[PDB]
Amino acid sequence: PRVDFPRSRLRFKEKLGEGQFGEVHLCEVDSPQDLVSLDFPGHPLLVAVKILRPDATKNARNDFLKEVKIMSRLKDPNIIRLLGVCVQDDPLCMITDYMENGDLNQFLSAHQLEDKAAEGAPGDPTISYPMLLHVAAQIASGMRYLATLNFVHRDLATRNCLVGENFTIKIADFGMSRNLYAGDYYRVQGRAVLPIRWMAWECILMGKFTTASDVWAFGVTLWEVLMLCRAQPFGQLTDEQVIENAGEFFRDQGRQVYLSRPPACPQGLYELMLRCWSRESEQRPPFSQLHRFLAEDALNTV
Ligand SMILES: O=C(Cc1cccc(C#Cc2cccnc2)c1)Nc1cccc(C(F)(F)F)c1
Repeated sequence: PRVDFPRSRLRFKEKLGEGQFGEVHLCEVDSPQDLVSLDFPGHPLLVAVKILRPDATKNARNDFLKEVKIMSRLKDPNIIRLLGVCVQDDPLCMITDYMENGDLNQFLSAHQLEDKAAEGAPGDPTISYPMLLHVAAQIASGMRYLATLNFVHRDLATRNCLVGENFTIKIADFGMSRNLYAGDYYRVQGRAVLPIRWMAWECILMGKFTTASDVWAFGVTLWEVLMLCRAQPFGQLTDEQVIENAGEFFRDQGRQVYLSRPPACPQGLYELMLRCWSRESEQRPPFSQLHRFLAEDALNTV
């Protein structure tokens, strides 16, 4: 915010990822204790530091400074936060918590649903159905916070969520240029890149994102979680078929198709997903209600 983090205290250790106007490195802080405040909570402390890419242009710099401004709006346990910045002079940095379990798509991909609940040792690559709910509830809480600020994410998906120790989830936004998730985006020259498989029908037709389209994307993201990210949404359809599907929602003649129920997903939970994909934006559930259902109702056996 007002005072720059001491850049001299960072020791860079490895690359975590690379985006459109910046890249993220793991760093160590030699003495973490004397930097502590309310904005700044083995023996070395690890942080993740985003910096400008080496091919940095004036345009990338501008995008970096705006990113700092945008992220400064956001303070919530389940939204990524800036511990510190270096923007008074070069090189420019954004410092955040190191989330050691990486993005949620890669994390869930490496796990399997538990055969029998709580029968395994710590560390085994298994995850329980209640943990999936807990993961989902956290994303919903993060989205509830964003909705109160009238802040529209525009690209919610597991690939933009981070996983910390003890399964804390934080929503982030890594942009749309990563090689790893290129199949998730539909590109046309001179047009905005679009994650159509997560997009409400009205966005595909009008390109207008709202809190209600964020709810639709949360429905798809929840589907991802319950699939343990084993398949792409609408995976057996082409991009063009997925775009045509939005036209079918528009004409409203009952020919639109939906994501199928995941194996780990009970029918009651799947009805919630379907409500997120309601044709009319007003009928999609608010995040406060999505969170309530995921934190509580979903624990019912009746
Ligand atoms: O998330 C970003 C980009 C960004 C910036 C600084 C650090 C990191 C990281 C990291 C990392 C990676 C692996 C392990 N641990 C940490 C990511 N921007 C952004 C822009 C607008 C809105 C939002 C939000 F909050 F609404 F989602 C987020």
